[PDB]
Amino acid sequence: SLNQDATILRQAKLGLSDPAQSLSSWSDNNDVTPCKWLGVSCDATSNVVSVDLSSFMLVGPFPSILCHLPSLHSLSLYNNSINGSLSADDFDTCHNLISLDLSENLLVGSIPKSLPFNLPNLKFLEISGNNLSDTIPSSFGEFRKLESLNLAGNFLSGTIPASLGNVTTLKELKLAYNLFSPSQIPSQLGNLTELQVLWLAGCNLVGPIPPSLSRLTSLVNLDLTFNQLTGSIPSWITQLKTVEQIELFNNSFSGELPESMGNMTTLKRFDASMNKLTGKIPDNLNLLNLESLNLFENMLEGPLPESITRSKTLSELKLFNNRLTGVLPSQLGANSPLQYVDLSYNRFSGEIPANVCGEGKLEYLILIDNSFSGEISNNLGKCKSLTRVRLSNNKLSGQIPHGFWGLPRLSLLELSDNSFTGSIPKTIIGAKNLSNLRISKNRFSGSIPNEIGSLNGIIEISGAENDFSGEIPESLVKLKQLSRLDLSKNQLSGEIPRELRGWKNLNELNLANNHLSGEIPKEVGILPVLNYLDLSSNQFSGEIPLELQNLKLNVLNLSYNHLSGKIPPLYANKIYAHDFIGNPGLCVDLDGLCRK
Ligand SMILES: *[C@@H]1O[C@H](CO)[C@@H](O[C@@H]2O[C@H](CO)[C@@H](O)[C@H](O)[C@H]2NC(C)=O)[C@H](O)[C@H]1NC(C)=O
Ligand SMILES: *[C@@H]1O[C@H](CO)[C@@H](O[C@@H]2O[C@H](CO)[C@@H](O)[C@H](O)[C@H]2NC(C)=O)[C@H](O)[C@H]1NC(C)=O
Ligand SMILES: *[C@@H]1O[C@H](CO)[C@@H](O[C@@H]2O[C@H](CO)[C@@H](O)[C@H](O)[C@H]2NC(C)=O)[C@H](O)[C@H]1NC(C)=O
Ligand SMILES: *[C@@H]1O[C@H](CO)[C@@H](O)[C@H](O)[C@H]1NC(C)=O
Ligand SMILES: *[C@@H]1O[C@H](CO)[C@@H](O)[C@H](O)[C@H]1NC(C)=O
Ligand SMILES: *[C@@H]1O[C@H](CO)[C@@H](O)[C@H](O)[C@H]1NC(C)=O
Ligand SMILES: [Mg+2]
Repeated sequence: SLNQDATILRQAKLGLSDPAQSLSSWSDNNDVTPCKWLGVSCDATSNVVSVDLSSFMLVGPFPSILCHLPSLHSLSLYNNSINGSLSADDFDTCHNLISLDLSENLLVGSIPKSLPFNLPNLKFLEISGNNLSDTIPSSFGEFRKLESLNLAGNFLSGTIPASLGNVTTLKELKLAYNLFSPSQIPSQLGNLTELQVLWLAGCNLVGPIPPSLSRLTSLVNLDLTFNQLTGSIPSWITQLKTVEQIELFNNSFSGELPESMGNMTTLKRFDASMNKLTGKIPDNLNLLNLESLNLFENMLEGPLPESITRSKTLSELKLFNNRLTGVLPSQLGANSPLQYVDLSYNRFSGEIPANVCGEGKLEYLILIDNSFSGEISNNLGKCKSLTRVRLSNNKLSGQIPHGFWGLPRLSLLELSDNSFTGSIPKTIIGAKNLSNLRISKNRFSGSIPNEIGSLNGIIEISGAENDFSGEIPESLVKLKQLSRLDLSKNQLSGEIPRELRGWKNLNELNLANNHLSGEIPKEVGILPVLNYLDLSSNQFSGEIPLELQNLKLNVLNLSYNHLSGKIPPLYANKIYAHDFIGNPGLCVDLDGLCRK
């Protein structure tokens, strides 16, 4: 009993390599009964009933010998390196198993056609995340007790077999992420009336969801993402009394959201993004359990209904790239833990809801390419959770809230192409995580504050087309990660600093159309990744440094300055000419004579 089982366990272990020594309890000082060995569970008569070797890093062929344990009912080899292929014989003796978990291993080759006959008592079968190939055997329809089947993430091909509809005990059917031929969802899956989980994402499915699936009245999670299903989202999903998740992202669904979607009180997550839906968001929403609503990249029209505010656990709202209109519900966010809000590329208007970050969890506020107007609320100035703000291409105006500039987790601050006014405050010093500052095409004024040069991670400062004045702060020149500096079309004055070697990552320097003066520093030419240099329309004077000829410039523009001497010889050709026009004192040396 303990004798027999210890020996069979040890036999099984001998056919495996165990480089992490996960099974050291099995062969160390024989004495401890096997019942207390790692991964081993016994019944009251001390017979092994369950072997669970999950995540033990074991290598080698399937350990068929474990099946010789007379009371073994559960075997898990989840997340190891069991390798080679499965044979008919591997499972000859495994007929007492109820639970078999071979997920996340290295198995290759076909599923044996004999598997159901050798494992007739199985309730749970998982072989997800391997490299299995060939078709799912039609023999699978012979299982009399199977409750859950997971073959997701293999290379299974052919088409999903119709005989699976015979397995009427199934509650979970997971086939996602295989290499099936393009085909419809088999009609016969409608016969699996107990199903709670149907996961056929990335299955090369075409055609409509079959009308027979309306018989799946117990569905909790329907996930058909990543296919080319067509026609309408059927209205019977709305009558599911226990539905929690509907995932239909990246299909070819057309028509409209069923009107009665509003009464799906149990729904937690709804995604129908990346389809061809038209019509409006259903109104009279009573989505009391909703956590996530994604409907981006469709052709939805009309407003976000006020009733979305009844969803007091809503955290994710992604509606971008539709034709949505009107003002947002003024209370949006006041009573929801909003974390990710992306309403970009629509036609929304009116003010940004003032309590969008009311519960202090908002991380992404993405509103690009709408017609939002008025001011950013001072409330937003205190939203310390914000990491990514994109408010560009709206009709916003006024001063930015003071603390907005120094929020401690803010990474991307994009405000471009609005009508914002004011100076950038010195409290920007607080924005320790700032990577990208994108503020071009506004009416900001004053001097660029010195403290921007303390923000060591900054990779982009983009501030073109404003009213900035004063000097370029010496501090910018020691931002070691700065990639893009664009301050074109302002009223900046003074000089460029001489010592620029701190700009080891600068790719673009654009300072065109300001009132800058002095000489172009020699060290511009020693910058190792500069490919864009625009200093046009300023008052730079003196000679063009010969070191510029080290650079490979996509853009070089020195036009409309007060430069003197000769053009560097590398640029003497007539094709480069427009790069230097409008410098009265400058000439080009060609054929033994200097020419304007
Ligand atoms: C698969 O198994 C390995 C252990 O063999 C797991 O890797 C360990 O996971 C924890 C993280 O929770 C780390 O502290 C260990 O350092 C990891 N070890 C190694 C070798 O990487 C891995 O988490 C398991 N995978 C799953 C999905 O559970
Ligand atoms: C299972 O298939 C995968 C995915 O094709 C193989 O994983 C690697 O695939 C990448 C590129 O697709 C290659 O650079 C490697 O050669 C593959 N990994 C290796 C050789 O370890 C994977 O090899 C397959 N596994 C088995 C056991 O055949
Ligand atoms: C170099 O920069 C100057 C501006 O400093 C460019 O000239 C402007 O070009 C636009 C056309 O897109 C006109 O609207 C402006 O009126 C021009 N400014 C002046 C002062 O004439 C010029 O095109 C750039 N040259 C190259 C080769 O890129
Ligand atoms: C199983 O993996 C080991 C070690 O990585 C290898 O030496 C052995 O030949 C593998 N077996 C098969 C059939 O690939
Ligand atoms: C199994 O399913 C096939 C295909 O739907 C069907 O024709 C066959 O009669 C079914 N057999 C059993 C035993 O249910
Ligand atoms: C959309 O799904 C298809 C499979 O139908 C996939 O090949 C494609 O890359 C996916 N695209 C996106 C953006 O998810
Ligand atoms: Mg910008």
